[PDB]
This record gives sequence, C-alpha cells and structure tokens, in this order.
Amino acid sequence: MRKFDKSIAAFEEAQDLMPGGVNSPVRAFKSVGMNPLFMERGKGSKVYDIDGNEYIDYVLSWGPLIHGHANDRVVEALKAVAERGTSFGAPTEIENKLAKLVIERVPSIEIVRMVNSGTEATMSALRLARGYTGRNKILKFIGCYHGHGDSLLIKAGSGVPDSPGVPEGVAKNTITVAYNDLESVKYAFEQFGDDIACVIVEPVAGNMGVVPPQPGFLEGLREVTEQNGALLIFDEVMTGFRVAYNCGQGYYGVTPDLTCLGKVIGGGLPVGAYGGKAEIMRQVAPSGPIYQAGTLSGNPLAMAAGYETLVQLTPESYVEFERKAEMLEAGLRKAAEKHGIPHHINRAGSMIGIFFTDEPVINYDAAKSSNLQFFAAYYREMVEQGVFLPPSQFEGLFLSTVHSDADIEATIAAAEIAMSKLK
Amino acid sequence: MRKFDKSIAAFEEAQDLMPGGVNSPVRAFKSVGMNPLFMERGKGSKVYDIDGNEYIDYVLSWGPLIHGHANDRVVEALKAVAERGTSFGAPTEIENKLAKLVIERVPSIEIVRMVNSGTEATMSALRLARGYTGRNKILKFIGCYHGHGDSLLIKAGSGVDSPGVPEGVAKNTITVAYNDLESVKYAFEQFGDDIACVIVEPVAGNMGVVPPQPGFLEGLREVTEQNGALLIFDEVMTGFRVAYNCGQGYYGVTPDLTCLGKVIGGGLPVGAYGGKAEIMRQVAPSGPIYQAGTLSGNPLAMAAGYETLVQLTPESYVEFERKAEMLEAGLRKAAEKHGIPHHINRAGSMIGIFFTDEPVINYDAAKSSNLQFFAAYYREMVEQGVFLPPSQFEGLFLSTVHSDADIEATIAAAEIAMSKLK
Ligand SMILES: *Cc1c(COP(=O)(O)O)cnc(C)c1O
Ligand SMILES: *Cc1c(COP(=O)(O)O)cnc(C)c1O
Ligand SMILES: [Ca+2]
Ligand SMILES: [Ca+2]
Ligand SMILES: [Ca+2]
Ligand SMILES: [Ca+2]
Ligand SMILES: [Ca+2]
Ligand SMILES: [Cl-]
Ligand SMILES: [Cl-]
Repeated sequence: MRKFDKSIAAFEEAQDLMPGGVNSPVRAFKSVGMNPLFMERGKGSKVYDIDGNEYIDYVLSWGPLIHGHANDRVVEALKAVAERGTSFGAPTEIENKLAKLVIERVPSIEIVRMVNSGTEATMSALRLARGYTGRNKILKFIGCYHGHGDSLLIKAGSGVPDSPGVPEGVAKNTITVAYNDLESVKYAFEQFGDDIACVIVEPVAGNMGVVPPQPGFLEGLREVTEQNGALLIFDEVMTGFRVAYNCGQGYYGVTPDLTCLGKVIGGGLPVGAYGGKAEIMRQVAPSGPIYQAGTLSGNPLAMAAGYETLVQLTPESYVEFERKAEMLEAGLRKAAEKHGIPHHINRAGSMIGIFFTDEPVINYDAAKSSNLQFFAAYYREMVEQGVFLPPSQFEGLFLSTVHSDADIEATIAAAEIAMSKLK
Repeated sequence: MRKFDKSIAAFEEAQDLMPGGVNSPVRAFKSVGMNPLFMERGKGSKVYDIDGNEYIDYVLSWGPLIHGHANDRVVEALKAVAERGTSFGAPTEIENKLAKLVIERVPSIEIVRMVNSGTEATMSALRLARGYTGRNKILKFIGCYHGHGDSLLIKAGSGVDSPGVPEGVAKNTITVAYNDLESVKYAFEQFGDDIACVIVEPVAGNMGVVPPQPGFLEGLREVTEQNGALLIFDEVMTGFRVAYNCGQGYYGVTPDLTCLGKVIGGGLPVGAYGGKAEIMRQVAPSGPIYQAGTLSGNPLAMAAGYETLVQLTPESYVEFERKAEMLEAGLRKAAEKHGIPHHINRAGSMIGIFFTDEPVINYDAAKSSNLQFFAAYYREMVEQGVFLPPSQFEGLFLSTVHSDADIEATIAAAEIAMSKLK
C-alpha cells in the first residue's frame, strides 16, 4: 500500500504560496481527485516521489524528456556550460550550432529564432503572420491549446466560458473551427478569407488527448491558406522531434509556412523556437519591423541541453518509439477487451492515447464522450502499481528513448489490474 | 590593439540562421555600428569574447547576473539538480522554498506564480488585472518596455509601433509620458470606468535609467485605488536590483501585482507574477483566469533563483550604492574635464549616463542624448576592455563581485573615451 504522507504535507505548504498550490494547473491533480505527487528525482524512465515511491514515467515533464531524466550526455554538457557562464546577453557560437541542427531537422525551417517557451513561440508566430500578411484574423481549432497568448485562449479545451481577462477586441480576431473539420475551415475563408493572416494547427492534436488528423485535413489546410494568401502555422511544440524524426510536417508530408517548437527542443530546460520561410522570418527585428525579444533567449545552457538532446535522436529512435507504442496499444486493447471497458486508442507515429469511450475519437466532441469516472479509477490504480501517467484523460502517454521492454510489460500488467477494478 | 576576427566570422554564419543573426535584437550592436562580440565564457565581473579579449562586464546578461558569471554556489546547486532531473511536470519542494523567499522579499507579494520570462509575467499580470476588474483597458508609459505581449508593444521605446498588432488590441492600450501624473489623471477622467490597470516600472530602465519624479508613483497608487483599477509594478529589471525589497520597498509604494524576472532566475529563464492573495486566487487552477507553463517552476531554475537570492543581503545594496556613487563621481569628473554634455541618473543601486545636459526625466528628454557621442564613447570603452550595454537607452549593471579595482579601471577607461569625443 503506497504512502503519500510527505507529498500531502508539502502540498499543505504549497497551497499557502501559489494559486491552487502549483506553478501550472495540471500539477494540482484535480482531474483525478488525488493528492498531488511531489517528485524528488528521476533517472531514465524512472521518477521518484518524496515518499520514496518509484514510478515508470509516461509524463516526462509533459513531453520534454525524450531521453528520460538526467540523460548522461545532457547532464555533462549542462555542468560544462554552468562552469563557464549560463547567459551572456551577447551572441554565442552554441546558438549557431543549435540553429543549424534545427534548420536541418525541420523541413519548413530555413531561418529560426529561439525563445523561452512554446507560449512565446506561438504568440510570436501569430504576430509575424499578421505583420507579414497585413491581416488581422487567425484561425485555430476547438479543443486545441497553443500556450496562453490572449488570441489563442479562445476555445482552448480541457483545463482552459473561455478565460476571462481576454477583451472582445482580441476575441473578435480569432475564428474557431472543430479540429478535423476541413469544410468549416473552407466556409470561414468564404467570409473572412482576405483578412485571415494564418491558420494555426497542431499536426497531431495533443490537448484533447491524442487525435491524429483525418485523411485530407492537413493537405486541405495547406491548399485553403495558399489559395487565400493566409500563412499555415504548425504548432509543433508537442509534436516536434517526438511524432517523427522530421516532425509532424515530415511525417505527413505537409509543409507549413512557419513552425513553432518547444518542449523537446529544450530537453528539460525552458526553450521554445519559431522558424520558417526566410522571407517571412526576415521581417522579425532586428532585420525587420516586427518586434520580438527575450533576455534569456538563446542562452548557452539551454542551447547545450537542446543540442545534446536533438543530436541523440536518430531515425532509429522513432522506429523503436513506434514498436513500443504498438505494444502498448495492443496490451491496453487486450486489457480493455478482457474487462468489457469502453475504449478507443489513437496512435500517430510515436504518439499514443487511450480514451474511455467506444466512440471513434476524431475531434474534441468525440473526446468529451470519455468516461472520466473510469479514467480517474484507472489512474488511481496505475499510481498504486507504480506507473506515473499524465493525470488527465485529455493527454497521451509520452515515451522516451530509455523506456525498456520490461517497463512496457510492467505497464501493460498494471493496466490489466487497473481495468479489472473499473466495473 | 583588439582583434574581432573570430566574432566577425561567427556573425557571418549567424546571419544565415537567425533574423539579423541574433536571438534578441539588442545583440546585433546596431545602436553602436559595431561588429557584435561573441562571448565564450565569464568569471565574476569578467567576460571573454571568442577572440580571447577580456572585459569588465556591466551588461551581466542585461540584468540577471547580480553575482557575476559562474558564481560557485549557483554552479554547484545547478550541477546537483541536473544530476537528479531538471524538470518533472509535478510539484517539487524547491518550488515551495523559492516561492517562500520571494513572498518574504517582495512587499506586495502574498501569493506568487513562477513563469519562464518577464514577457510571460507581464502578459499574465495584464490578463489577471482585466479578469479581476472586468475591464478592458491598460495604461502604460511611453518609452517603457514590458516584454513583447501584444498589448504592451505600443510606444515601447528604444529598439521597438510594431506591425502585427491588430487595432483590436491597440485600442485597449492607453499610453502617456513617464513621470507625467497629470496626463494619467486626465486618462482616468476620460476612461477611468474601463481602465483595468496601470503598469509601471518603479525606475524606468528601457529609456536609460530614469528614476520616478516626486509624487509620481504615489499618485499612480492614489488614482488607481480611487478609480477601481489595479496598480502593477513591472519589477522585471528593478526587482532584487534597485534595493533589498525591490523598487516598491525602496520607494514605499505597494502595488496590487508585481512582475519579476531577470535576477530571479540568476542566469536561467525565470519570471514570476505575484500580489494580493485575493487577486492571485483567481488564477487557474484556483480561479478561471488561465495561465500555464510547461517548464514553469522547474527545479533547475528554482535552484538557480534560490541560490542567487539567498546570497543577497541588505549589505549587498549598501555596497552597490557605494560603487554606483564612485562611478557617478568618476564619470561626472571625466565629462566636466573634457567638456562633454552629460546627465547621470541614479536610483538606489541603478546608474546610467546620458550624453545630454538636459535633466533626463522622461523619454523625450532621454531622446536629446547625442548618439554619435554615445557610439564613439562605446567603441573606445570596448577598446579599453569594458563591456557596457551597446545602447544609450540602458543603464550600467553592477554585480556583488565588481571590485574597487574594477570600478577604478572603468573610470580611467571612461576618461580616455571622453577625451576622444570632441
Ligand atoms: C505545451 C504546448 C504549448 C505551450 O508551451 P509552454 O512551453 O507550456 O508555454 C503550445 N502548444 C502545444 C501544442 C503544446 O503542447
Ligand atoms: C527585460 C524586461 C522585460 C521582459 O523580460 P524578458 O525575460 O526578456 O521577456 C519586461 N519588463 C522590463 C522592465 C524588462 O527590463
Ligand atoms: Ca529546414
Ligand atoms: Ca521558398
Ligand atoms: Ca533583450
Ligand atoms: Ca510579500
Ligand atoms: Ca490585503
Ligand atoms: Cl469539436
Ligand atoms: Cl515622453
């Protein structure tokens, strides 16, 4: 029987310091109605709470830890940079080294700009798209999260009416359509087409759980934007370096005008980036008039973590991710079928998510049919069995290059027990 | 004679990779017309370029490096955290430790929320003010920079109005001159029912160092209180730098919300917004105001911030003020000697020199600085081994490790640079 005494006491302290006792809303474990787990350390695919409990980690800091916790190569590079200075406020050669790697790895990126988060990357790409086209409106999808820039906080799904504090002056310039609903994007262009600066889309939706694009969706977005003079922006903050070697755009063969990156690009440190066609990126200050800056953007510590992370990813890493994701899908499918549990498993490249509904999960509306009581009961038992999954039905399982076949087998064995207690 | 050949070759490569070859506009050294210096390493108050040139550093990454480069305690704390994992996406005890220190250090902060930058801190504080008051308009000052959130990119001054910001956003931002309380009163007379907040730097730092005039900050507190608007202090630069208890503690003016950054991270990407508990309670997950961040409160950044802040004592500020007084005297002595127009501003520990005899009390007066004198002065300071901010519209940053010998060498270098202007 797992004990959470130390985590309970630390959360009593936290609640008197931060809103809801956390620095990010999902960390309060409210979706599963459990006491939040306080983490002490990690190594590879293993994470340890302050009560000394060990877990197989499928959260990986919500995506960044593609090589798990404390990867030796990343750690040594961080220690070497720290001794020489973590930030200078002037150019460094390490910034060149990561920018070159990102340009080579991401198809659409010819010129890149580093920032400190995915929120900074998407807000900057929207400003660039509006400035480049001379247009006001942006189109996004219902149930999709792109960070907390005001224009993007409209119908942002699970966890996010729409956030107060966002004026009508902002809301009026954001159009929202159901993810995977190509015809409704086409209809929006019939009304707003020459005032739409951009369409922003996740190549695989990740905030409504894992929802892959339907056939013809992404290709359709590329067609409608280019025919109407709008930019196509791929928000690859979660998908980038994770769904495939050359990202979602590489995986599906659809090339956007601009791409936003985060999460894995930092390998455990706060890093984001936006990049794309050279003629568009040239409009960003100091080369152009569209202002964006950051004090810690491109700092050597974050560039080293990001470089050491990305250089260790090869095409073979993704073949292994796909093999493990297929094994997890089969094991979860077998456990749900054995116990008569409604379930739908989505898989796109390395990404995988299980929804507690029999409905085919193709959009936010279908995702919302998930049985959240079953999710919370399944989650509670997975914690008891030593598995740390994302505490939300509206998230996929994150894999690392360090998950072993023994980890996968133990996860499936835990899921069988967890499914057996639902009904 | 100093050589910059390796920095020149590295910038040639950078220009094919990033817009303007940089990750932040100031780094391109365009205000001074020079080849950007590529930095390799630093130690204490010393910074080294890739050509092997040593500099006395007054940039300190534009504020964060209050203990200079590679402070041993900060480095040892980063190394120890890295070995155990830099980010978990679940709560940690180190986040409690830093939040507790910040709540104690910053007067107005009862509840705090960590973010990854000053830009994230200010955009969130504006959204919270609008949500809390149910109002749309924000008031900021001309020539002041609060980060790149769309609402704040109006009259943002030196380096910055940006295209890509729709009129839908612009119509909700009111801008008036810094240190002009009467225009603020007028703005409240005309639009007061719709003003969610006034955002202000306790000491302006983006138009060079411009301290507040008598009655300005108090007047902002009074006008906001009386009209139901919040008072937000942008202490991203002033926080933990101008005084032990920040700008608000130094001037004795308590805002509703405070934004932090820069020194709070000690050289790592960290920001924060905090304030009255009943306001902060409206932020998610406690309330309906949405704000989140994946790397927010990560242990590596919490450890860097904690070790940085715990090492600052009231005595650190007595020493900063002593050194800033020495710099002001020596710089003033050099300008008078060479007949150079000058105005030196000092607020707490902060210091800036303007190449104008006009009293610099706002952006319009700061704009009277002779930029050709600034660039000529700057080029000679680099030749003498001093790394200053490459802009007239920035003050000099001191660290706890700048020695008296560093200060004296800086003054002697300024004497030579002033001698070549006229
Ligand atoms: C997490 C995420 C973001 C925001 O990134 P942060 O670093 O948390 O600000 C943006 N877009 C997507 C698709 C994400 O998953
Ligand atoms: C630098 C600065 C900011 C922005 O902080 P970043 O971390 O660069 O986003 C905000 N306000 C003030 C006063 C600043 O000096
Ligand atoms: Ca490319
Ligand atoms: Ca082209
Ligand atoms: Ca900057
Ligand atoms: Ca306080
Ligand atoms: Ca009170
Ligand atoms: Cl939907
Ligand atoms: Cl002015």
